[PDB]
Amino acid sequence: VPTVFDIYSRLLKERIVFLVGPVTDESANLVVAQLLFLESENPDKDIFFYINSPGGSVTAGMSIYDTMNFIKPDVSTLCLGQAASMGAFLLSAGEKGKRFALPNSRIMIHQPLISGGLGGQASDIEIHARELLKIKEKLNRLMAKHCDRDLADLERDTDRDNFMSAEEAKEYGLIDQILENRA
Amino acid sequence: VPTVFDIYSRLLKERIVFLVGPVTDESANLVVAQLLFLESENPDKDIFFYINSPGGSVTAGMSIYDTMNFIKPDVSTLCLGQAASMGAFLLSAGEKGKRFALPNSRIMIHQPLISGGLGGQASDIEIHARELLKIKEKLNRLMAKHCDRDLADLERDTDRDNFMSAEEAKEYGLIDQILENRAS
Amino acid sequence: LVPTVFDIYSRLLKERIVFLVGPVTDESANLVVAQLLFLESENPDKDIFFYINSPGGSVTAGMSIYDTMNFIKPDVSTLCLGQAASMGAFLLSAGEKGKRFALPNSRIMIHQPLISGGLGGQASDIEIHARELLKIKEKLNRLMAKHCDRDLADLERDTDRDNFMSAEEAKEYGLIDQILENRASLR
Amino acid sequence: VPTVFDIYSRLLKERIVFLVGPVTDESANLVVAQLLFLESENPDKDIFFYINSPGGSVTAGMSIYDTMNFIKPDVSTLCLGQAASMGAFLLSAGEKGKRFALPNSRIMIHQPLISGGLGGQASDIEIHARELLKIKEKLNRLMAKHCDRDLADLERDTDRDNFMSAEEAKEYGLIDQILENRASLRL
Amino acid sequence: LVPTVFDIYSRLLKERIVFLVGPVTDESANLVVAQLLFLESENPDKDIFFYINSPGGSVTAGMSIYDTMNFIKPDVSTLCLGQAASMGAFLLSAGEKGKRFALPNSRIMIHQPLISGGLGGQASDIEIHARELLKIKEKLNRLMAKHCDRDLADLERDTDRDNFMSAEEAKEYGLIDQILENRAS
Amino acid sequence: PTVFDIYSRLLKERIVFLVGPVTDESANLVVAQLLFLESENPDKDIFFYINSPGGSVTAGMSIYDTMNFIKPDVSTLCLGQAASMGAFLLSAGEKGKRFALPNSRIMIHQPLISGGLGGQASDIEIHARELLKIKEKLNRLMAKHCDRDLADLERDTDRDNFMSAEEAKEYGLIDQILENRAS
Amino acid sequence: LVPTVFDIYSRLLKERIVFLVGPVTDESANLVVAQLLFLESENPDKDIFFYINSPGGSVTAGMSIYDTMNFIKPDVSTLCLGQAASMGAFLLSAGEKGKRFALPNSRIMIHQPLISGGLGGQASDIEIHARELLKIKEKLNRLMAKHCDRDLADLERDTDRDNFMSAEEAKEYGLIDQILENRA
Amino acid sequence: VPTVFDIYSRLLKERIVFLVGPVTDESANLVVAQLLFLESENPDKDIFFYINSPGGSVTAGMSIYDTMNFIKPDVSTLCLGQAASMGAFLLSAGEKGKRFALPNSRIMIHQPLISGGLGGQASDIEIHARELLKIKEKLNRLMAKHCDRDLADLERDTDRDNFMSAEEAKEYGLIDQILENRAS
Amino acid sequence: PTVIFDIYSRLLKERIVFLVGPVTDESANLVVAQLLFLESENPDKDIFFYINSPGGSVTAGMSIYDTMNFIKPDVSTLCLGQAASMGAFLLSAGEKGKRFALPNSRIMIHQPLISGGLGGQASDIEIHARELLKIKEKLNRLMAKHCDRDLADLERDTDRDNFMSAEEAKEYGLIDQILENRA
Amino acid sequence: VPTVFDIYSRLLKERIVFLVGPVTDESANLVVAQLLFLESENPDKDIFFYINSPGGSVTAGMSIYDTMNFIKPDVSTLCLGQAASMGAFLLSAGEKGKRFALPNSRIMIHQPLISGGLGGQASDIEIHARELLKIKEKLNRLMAKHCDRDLADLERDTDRDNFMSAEEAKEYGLIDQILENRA
Amino acid sequence: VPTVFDIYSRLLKERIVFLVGPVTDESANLVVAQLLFLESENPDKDIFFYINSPGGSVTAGMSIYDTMNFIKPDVSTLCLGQAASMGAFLLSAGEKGKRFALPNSRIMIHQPLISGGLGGQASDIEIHARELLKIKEKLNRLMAKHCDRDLADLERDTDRDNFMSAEEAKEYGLIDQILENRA
Ligand SMILES: [K+]
Ligand SMILES: [K+]
Ligand SMILES: [K+]
Ligand SMILES: [K+]
Ligand SMILES: [K+]
Ligand SMILES: [K+]
Ligand SMILES: [K+]
Ligand SMILES: [K+]
Ligand SMILES: [K+]
Ligand SMILES: [K+]
Ligand SMILES: [K+]
Repeated sequence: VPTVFDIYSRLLKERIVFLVGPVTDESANLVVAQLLFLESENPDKDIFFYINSPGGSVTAGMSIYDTMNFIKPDVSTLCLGQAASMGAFLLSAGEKGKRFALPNSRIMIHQPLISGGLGGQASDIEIHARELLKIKEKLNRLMAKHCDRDLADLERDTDRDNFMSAEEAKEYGLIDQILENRA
Repeated sequence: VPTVFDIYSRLLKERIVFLVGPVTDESANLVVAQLLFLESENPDKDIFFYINSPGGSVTAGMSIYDTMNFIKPDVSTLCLGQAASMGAFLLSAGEKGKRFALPNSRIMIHQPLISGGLGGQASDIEIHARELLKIKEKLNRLMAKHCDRDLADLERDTDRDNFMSAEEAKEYGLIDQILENRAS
Repeated sequence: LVPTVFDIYSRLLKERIVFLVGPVTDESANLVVAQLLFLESENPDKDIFFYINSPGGSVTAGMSIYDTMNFIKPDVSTLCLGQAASMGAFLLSAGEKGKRFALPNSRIMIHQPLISGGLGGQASDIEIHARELLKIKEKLNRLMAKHCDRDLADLERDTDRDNFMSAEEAKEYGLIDQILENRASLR
Repeated sequence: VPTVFDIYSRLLKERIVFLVGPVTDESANLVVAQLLFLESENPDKDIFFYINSPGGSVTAGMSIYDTMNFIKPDVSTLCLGQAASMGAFLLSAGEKGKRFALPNSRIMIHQPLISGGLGGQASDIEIHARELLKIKEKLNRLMAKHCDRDLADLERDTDRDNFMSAEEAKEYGLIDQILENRASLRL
Repeated sequence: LVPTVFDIYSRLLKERIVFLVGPVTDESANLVVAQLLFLESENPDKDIFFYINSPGGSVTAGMSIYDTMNFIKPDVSTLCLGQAASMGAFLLSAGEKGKRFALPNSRIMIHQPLISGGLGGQASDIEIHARELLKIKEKLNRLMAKHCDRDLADLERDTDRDNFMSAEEAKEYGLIDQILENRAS
Repeated sequence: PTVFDIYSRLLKERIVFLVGPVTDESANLVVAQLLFLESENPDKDIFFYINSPGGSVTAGMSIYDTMNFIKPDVSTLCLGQAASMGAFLLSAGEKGKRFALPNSRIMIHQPLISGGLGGQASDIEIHARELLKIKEKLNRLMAKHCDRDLADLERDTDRDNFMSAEEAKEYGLIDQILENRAS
Repeated sequence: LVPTVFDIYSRLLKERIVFLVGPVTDESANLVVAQLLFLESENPDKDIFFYINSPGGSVTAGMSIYDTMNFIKPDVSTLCLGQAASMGAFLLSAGEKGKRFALPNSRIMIHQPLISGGLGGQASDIEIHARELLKIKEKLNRLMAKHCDRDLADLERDTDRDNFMSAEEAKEYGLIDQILENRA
Repeated sequence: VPTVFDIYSRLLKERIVFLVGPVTDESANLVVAQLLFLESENPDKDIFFYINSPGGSVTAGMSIYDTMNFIKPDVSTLCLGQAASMGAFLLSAGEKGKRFALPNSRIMIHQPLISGGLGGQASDIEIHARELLKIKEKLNRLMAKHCDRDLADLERDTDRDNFMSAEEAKEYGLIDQILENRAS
Repeated sequence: PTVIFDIYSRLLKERIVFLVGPVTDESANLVVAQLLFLESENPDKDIFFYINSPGGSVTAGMSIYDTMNFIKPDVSTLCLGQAASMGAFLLSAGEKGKRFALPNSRIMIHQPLISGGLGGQASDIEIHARELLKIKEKLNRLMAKHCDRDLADLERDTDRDNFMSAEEAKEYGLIDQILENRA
Repeated sequence: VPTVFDIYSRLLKERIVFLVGPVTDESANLVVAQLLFLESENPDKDIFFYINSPGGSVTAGMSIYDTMNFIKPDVSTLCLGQAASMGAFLLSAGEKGKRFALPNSRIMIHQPLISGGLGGQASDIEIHARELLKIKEKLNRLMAKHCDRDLADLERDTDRDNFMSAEEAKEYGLIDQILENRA
Repeated sequence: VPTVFDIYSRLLKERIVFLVGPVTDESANLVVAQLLFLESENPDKDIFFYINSPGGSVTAGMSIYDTMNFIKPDVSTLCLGQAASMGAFLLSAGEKGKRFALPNSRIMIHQPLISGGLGGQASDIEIHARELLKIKEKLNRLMAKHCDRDLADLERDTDRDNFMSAEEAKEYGLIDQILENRA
């Protein structure tokens, strides 16, 4: 990572925060720390949250989400490359009016998926299956609010992988505008 | 597996069938085949099903269970060593009055357990969780019938691993008699 | 590991019992095919009893059994013990209508095709296999609707995700004809 | 990790301490180190302990817990993402009145679970089993005190995994308030 | 693991049934050859029934079967059950003209050669093997065109990528002669 | 070799071997032979040769209960070693007919779990209680075999307790040491 | 591992040189994105020089670079050294027209998408991803024809299998503008 | 690790030294180094040795032990989380009157345990077994001294894993006081 | 190969029994089984025990040794290739006057060797160390009897690996005669 | 890393650049970066390119090659240890008159060889085989120019591994001089 | 490693050098470097060599040894934890009068043992065996000198692992004093 301060610290001075690659507890909390830092520095200026991510941990994603809503500054979001699953959730969670994507950005939404497995007694599996259903509806309810859409639409549209171009994500109500250039 | 015909084939002549170790499709179906053969040889004579098993695949176990109930001969069961989970299920499914255990046998019952995992979309996990709940109730319903007990008792008593001595397994209704030796 | 009585399975073959146990593979499928052809050669006039306890497996391997069941003269009667899932359920439902059975606690499950591993190569190649996979899905829903005397749309709906059935539900759906409880019956 | 002091060293100036991911000897003692440092800097000002953790080592968690109660400053806790198991324990252990959660936080409590193994003579397994029961009761007693509930309630409610929304954790007595934004602080 | 009646496969061999099942290797191919030679020896005039359920495999192993089929006096009739892909499809189409069949739900697939992991060595060595692979590719397209009574240009066009065919499509192409639903055609 | 193989031939002389770790398969093979020999002649003695370090408790119990269940006297002979469940089965031979060759090694001890107990504390409690029941059951049965007190067995099996053939005789685990057919 | 003079790459960054070397990954691509945004912030009026030696990589990762190249005000001039293949060649061809270069012995290669690993799931899921892969394939061909000022049909033809081009062929093809032999 | 001078070094200014995790040659010698350093900076002020450790190498633990006793300053000990095996030995080795534990600390003592195996000729195994007995006796004698207890008690009480709460450890004589807060 | 019987079955007719390679429970009990069977065939005729072995499990070896002394037939031993450790023990255990070696045989004796290792509690290590020394002493005592030498001779000569030619072995008391051919 | 600035950074002040070990994209680009840097510092002073390398990626090598020819300063090359394949190519690409080797340096040239394989359809394999032949011709053509030798000679002399002493490399036209010391 | 300067650099200011863990080429040469550095800093002041080591490479150990004797400053040694094999050799090599141990130190001496194995032609095995015997003899000669004891005594006392307490080591002549505290 080049020095100019390193490049990401330098862009952090312009209130740029990056989310890149898989969302983990660590990648997410680093984002949380930067958001808290920028608010501390100036609680009134917008923050620009750049997202290129296939998603990842739900709880990790929520920590970012709740922080975006908790802090005073508006968090504007920009998708480059892709925003899939939790990536798309966060992209859409940006301050309404300030959710953007670059022209060839890819957005994808879907229902939760467990990689690996559920292992234990039937009683335990029942408890975790019920929790997974609450997570699924919870995510559909929040996502519908972000998109100003009916919940029933989100349930229908996330049953399987739903790929959207930037215009489709805009029309869906997931982002507000496509930016081609600063004009 | 020493010759005398191997030892197990020789014992098959005496209408003895063994279930030893994990219940798998292959081990279960080998039992089914032996049950059908003995019925073919003589549909009226009792079959002696010796069980020493920690259990295994539920559907593999059901194939034995359904074959035991379908064939004409009485299937007598004997627990030696242990009968746990599907093993105990099969032990308890032997012809009423003809379910036995040796004095130091271990019986154990419990609710279904998935080793490994449920992996995929939530929709699939919901489907498979519901199927699992169905299996759990079905097994409790069938087990309560075998033991001549309340459904609620089996539900209570299989929530966690429940180990029973031969005498406790008798008291519960899981077997009919403890055999110390051929003398009664 | 197999008792001699002939080995036990060769012995039951004398009674025209044929087993399909575990994953359906080329080798396991062709072994079934061979037993079908053998029993036909021995006596084309007698029924064959095809016992199925299987989670399925290879679709083409399964097809080789299916077409063989339809090709030979003897009625191939099917019986589910333990389970018949996917290609296993397909074969069960493909038994001579009127002679498709299940034991009471059998589990049947049907669903659309699923690929193990993956498709890797150029987009062109992937397009082709995807297009092919879609045909398989369609063909199987068609054949399955015929087996069940059900409308195609019903099968499409009911196979989108894993669909577990008890023997009675499988009977109601039209996959089997009878549930067998015990031997005490028709001589 | 971005520099501004690195970002975490920077937030430490504001008496923010993070617990992120599994609780290990090393991750827990780093928390311990920071708590003692903040106390040294100013023994009278509140410390803000932000927790996003699935839990981990009980003895590692206990080192943090005992340090939280030991130092002069109030340790305020905030759950973001999740607080499960020992994570949930530590969240509930914050100074009463200053335990918070973000709205979509996930909280979970349960009895101790150990795997890997218990290996040895029966005598050794007996000693460790009795100790495990001792640990189980201790944690339930401490948790009941944190939640202002009867011990019997905690025993019932941790027998299997018990997931709580932020609101439920509040009703339970595990946290005091749910914060949506900086205008949310009440009581 | 194989029932006794002789074993099941030996029993079917008395009826001149020969199986090719699964991947074509030197050992699986030579077993077919041994059986072909044996059945010729038992009776050089009666047809042989070659059942193919195969995804293909080794080209040289497949060729040993092919040359043997053409070398012996008896007609070799072929039947696809399940699938005949790649070299499997080649052998299916190589059956005696008029005697090539498929069951209704059989799958046929043809394509150009695909090479083992990789080829490794000096550029000179690589050139020699690439030339050979090109000679192999054309050779197979030509023989296949003959089997199907088709133009070489068509086989070249139709095998550039994986080409899946139903039994009827394989019939229309000229790869097999008839589809057998049951013992009646 | 192939004399029939050698073990089948000796089975005709009513010799049954237990060699190596006691597993479900090895134990049940022993059980089948016992039942076979009883079926051939329920009244003549069976000779059970044991060279074993022990193994599965439940597998061992299937042998033990079969030995007591069948009509024939089961005579036991230790060669090489009989440890743990191996020693248990040895001591279980028909009283008066339990033997060891002179340089046999006998060892007794309390149960030990290899690998681990893994799960919830409730489950671990359940299995710890079961293992303790096994420990006591085996000490009582061993006390009966040896005509010794339960308290002695508890004391003498706390750790690995190695015994010579003479020590094993004095303890009451075997009846006689055989050096050759005379004696 | 990296000489200091500030490290060597930070040093060349002062001359507005940004490197893309090796596989294009999310992290390697976004580091480029960071450097583009930084240089713009330092001087929105001066050219940026993007040196590419890459076999390609993630399509989405590449687009993030691509869209950022087009979004920022400074002209992003591109230079191929060693090679630019697949997404590497795409990015090379995306440089500001008139300022796309290659060194004389550079290798360019273009082709249709290739799938890493495999497709795993239900036929429904497989259909969705194949339809998506086909969209990407057409999208890339359309953009590439535009970069090269060529007909859409030409790129479709010329990318069906691996297509190697020398510097001159890439120039003739319209992928680059000039070949640089010597600084003088 | 947080900078403030990094956090652990910062606490070193307050004469706080940590032992965390398994005792190894490297982790033990780092503690020895800090102890020697603190003595050199000020030989007259107490050192605070915070212990959260399951134990580890005996000789490594002994290098820490002998250094605690060698240096002029009092080494006060505090258990947080746990002190087991060599960890408990070191905890109990703090200057008498200055050994503490936090309330929910877990303390455990036992006899030596060998990892891996003893392998070689019987002559060599004899030598190493004799050495292990001296090690065992030596540690029980040193522990009996630390705890103001009879040697006979330590031998009996370390035969198998012996778990203690902080209060039980105070009562046993392993530590002097339990600290709940800065007031205790 | 088969001969009219596998080749080893055929030689059993000659009353030839082989021990070849490492002595394990399974290999040792297969020898035991052959000895017992040859005794039942004819308790009066000599058995010829051919040993080519590096040794192995002490208990497994002792099962062979005790069986050799137990059965009625004389057991002649012949070393071909090598007889080392328990191999050498069994060789020197042949009926006195009837222990042989071929001319280029390698014989080696030493003290017990544990490859692997004592792990666990110091109490347990002490028990097993005590046991090892007993085994060490008993083997030296028995070997001294075999060789018609005193215990101290054997202690000294087994402290480390001690290789012997056939002739040295004879001089030592370990075998009776070297056989060049069938003279 | 010995510090003085690490040692290599310090030598970069002397306009010394090293190529050591396998030529990879990263190691080659590091060289490219250093060449561009030195040119920026002083476009008129010679650069000294020290090579100890068995070769590696051809496209990686070409990026160095083209950079050496593109920049204004003369790039002098020195072989120490060895220069084989792409290493030898780069050594011979130094400014004519300024290509050197130390007395016991090893040079080796050869035709391209593929590590791993050509795997895919025959169509894809034909494409890549043709390209390999183009690479082979281009490298022989460039090498003949560097060496001032006939194309037919390089084709001949690289059919198999061709090892050269420093003197042989000089005679061949691959380098200009052998340096024993600064005199 | 904490900062104060890392902790070990800080103690170097007090002329403390550590040998901790296995002696390797790298760990030994780091000791050599510090010994040379402390000597250059002040050739007249004592150096304090703290040893906690189980030994290791013989040639690596010798590099420390010869350096200790080569440099002008006295190298005082202190054992903490353990000094075994080469560790004990180096401890015993401290300036006479200045070799110390902490009270619960463990000292161990023994003859050379080979890591891995000796593998190759018989000729090569002979060469390396001869070499190992010279090393064994030299190590015993030097150790005899350090300890002011007869060579024959060291030969006897190193034949197998020889464990010593601090007092036994003082008595043996391996160290000069036991330090309980700075008194
Ligand atoms: K906000
Ligand atoms: K029945
Ligand atoms: K039919
Ligand atoms: K506090
Ligand atoms: K022919
Ligand atoms: K009996
Ligand atoms: K631009
Ligand atoms: K002190
Ligand atoms: K004898
Ligand atoms: K130049
Ligand atoms: K000196």
